[PDB]
Amino acid sequence: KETAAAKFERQHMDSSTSAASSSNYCNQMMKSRNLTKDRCKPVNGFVHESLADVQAVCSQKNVACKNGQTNCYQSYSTMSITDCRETGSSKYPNCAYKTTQANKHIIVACEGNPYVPVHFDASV
Ligand SMILES: [Cl-]
Ligand SMILES: [Cl-]
Ligand SMILES: [Cl-]
Repeated sequence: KETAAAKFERQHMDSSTSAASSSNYCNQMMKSRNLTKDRCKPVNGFVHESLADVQAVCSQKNVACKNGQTNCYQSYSTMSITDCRETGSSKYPNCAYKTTQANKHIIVACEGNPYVPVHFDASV
């Protein structure tokens, strides 16, 4: 099985680009990361920062998670992100996504040792 940390990296990290340049970014990335394999994952965001910067959020502002747990952290600064969301049209296996690029703070749940991001909570 994939570890939680590895899964977070595969689904959410894209340090290779500074921002999504095309409206087709999500369609390509969702496919490349194998997120459209058995179904179309409906929502998924990509962070365009280095892995080290994202991991460093686990030592930033501690906040409650939407679930009430307290292992969530919000980034002190805004980061480049791309939100991918399935369009009302979209039908597996013809996955189609809307790409929305933005700069905002991210909120992640961290766990383990080393203590790293394992889940996204939100972005703001
Ligand atoms: Cl790992
Ligand atoms: Cl994979
Ligand atoms: Cl997400």
